[PDB]
Amino acid sequence: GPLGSMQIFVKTLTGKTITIDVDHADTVGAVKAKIYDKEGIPPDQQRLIFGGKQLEDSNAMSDYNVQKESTLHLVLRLRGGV
Repeated sequence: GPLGSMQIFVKTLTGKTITIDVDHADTVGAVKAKIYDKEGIPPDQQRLIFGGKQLEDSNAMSDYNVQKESTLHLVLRLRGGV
């Protein structure tokens, strides 16, 4: 039958590769929260960057650029915290 599932790769400012399963019916905001719990970083303090440009809250699934395994750059400005 039908199906829909695709994981993404996020790279933290500390050079950490993380994998998370997501669906095209999801959004950046939701993904950010998932990663936050994955390790324990502030989603409101972290941001996504692709090729140099930042990714909005809907710039991911709806954008039609989410695949089973995509490489994205994640930069967080924690400077010391959880």
